[PDB]
Formats: sequence, C-alpha cells, structure tokens
Amino acid sequence: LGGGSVRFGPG
Repeated sequence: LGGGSVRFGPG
C-alpha cells in the first residue's frame, strides 16, 4: 500500500 503507514520507495 504505497503512501500508507510506511512510505514506500516502489511507489
């Protein structure tokens, strides 16, 4: 889940 609880580099 990009842009969720944890910032995701893939997204």
